[PDB]
Amino acid sequence: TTVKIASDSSYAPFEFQNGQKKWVGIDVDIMQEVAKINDWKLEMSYPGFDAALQNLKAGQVDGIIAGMTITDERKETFDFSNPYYTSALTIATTKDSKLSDYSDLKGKAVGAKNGTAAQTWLQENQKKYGYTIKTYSDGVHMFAALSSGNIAGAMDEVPVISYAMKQGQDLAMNFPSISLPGGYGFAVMKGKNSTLVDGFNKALAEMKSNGDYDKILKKYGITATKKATPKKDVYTIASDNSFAPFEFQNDDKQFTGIDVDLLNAIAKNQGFKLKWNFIGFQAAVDSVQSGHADGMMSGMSITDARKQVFDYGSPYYSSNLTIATSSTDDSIKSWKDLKGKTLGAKNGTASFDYLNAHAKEYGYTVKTFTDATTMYSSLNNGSINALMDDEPVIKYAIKQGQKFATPIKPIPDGQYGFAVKKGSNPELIEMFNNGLANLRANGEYDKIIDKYLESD
Repeated sequence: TTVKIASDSSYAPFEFQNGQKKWVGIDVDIMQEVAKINDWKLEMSYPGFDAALQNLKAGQVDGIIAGMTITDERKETFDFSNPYYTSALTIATTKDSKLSDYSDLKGKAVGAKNGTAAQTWLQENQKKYGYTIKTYSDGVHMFAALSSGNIAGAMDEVPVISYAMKQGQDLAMNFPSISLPGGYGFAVMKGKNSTLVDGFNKALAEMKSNGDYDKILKKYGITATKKATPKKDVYTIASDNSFAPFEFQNDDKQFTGIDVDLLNAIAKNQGFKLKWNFIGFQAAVDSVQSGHADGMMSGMSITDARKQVFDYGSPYYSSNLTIATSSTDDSIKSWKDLKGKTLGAKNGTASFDYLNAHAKEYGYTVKTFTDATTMYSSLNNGSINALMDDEPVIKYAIKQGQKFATPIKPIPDGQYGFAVKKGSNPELIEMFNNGLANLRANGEYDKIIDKYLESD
């Protein structure tokens, strides 16, 4: 009635021998607590990963925990637990390196261990960035090459590097990381030993819930962050082709905006990779709905009707309607100051509808515009006294230099949200909510917003 689990023979920080020749690590500690939480007698063995798979298949072993990536190919043969760890790739450098971006590697030599994801990734992105790829047989040889200056960076797993820095090696992680899809899991033979998987999953949740998980990671130099687990290599994001300031093209004709900058920033923080398609709001809707785009970021209002077919992340922008006046007009300082004035609004908008519904109230006149430019030209030349529009459009127009002012407190009009097709791509909603939370705390969020809407 022993639970026999096999693992790799040397893989720090997941399983390895310390100064006592004692077996220790993240996998080791996690498996041992799971056993205790389940009142299991644990019998670990360390033959090595390939041998572990062979022993599992022969039934000589009950299960495996050895930094095993969960993959659909492997689900043909194994059953996995939930991911217990989500690793990532990045570039390690000596502490005194000034390189911080993958562009910096142009002309440089980069190392990776032979036969690894790090190797593959380097190849897939070599044409882009223009580096040389040196490959190595093990980490010892790779890092000796980093230390001696013969490569300028070395690509490996964040956990492996984080641990080496904890030990006291001359190493740094200045680059972004790339999450590895799938995550690591505990595995049993397919259709067998289900109660082990369920016992692993239930225990794992407790350890996440009671802080014992984070303490184990802290032990090996890893500061547990909220990170979703990617399932694909890259996710496609559709969006509108021109809705400044959220998605639009600047004069170099490259796309930019709050939506672009924020979502890219969210993904960088989570280690996901995104591909944008600025096809148009309705085109984005249909593409997500038809299963040809993974999600959309396109200044989209969150509504109950859309909730019938989309899933939304946490709200990321409070969409407001506000009045624009001439920045030299001292006569409009409140709604009550609008009596005798004519105000412009675009046809068929909420601005339009709101102005109409209060026009009799406050004694102003509403001029309908069909072209946004002719509206703003009319405020500029004084043919109208004021306009109403979405708050961020007016602020961006002001930051771009239009001589406008907003004297009156705005009108709330819903919230923008990131969307996926309902029930699709749940890890993408996760990565949006996690990343958004983090960028709100360090201030990247406000920094992106002020980039487009803060003036003087």
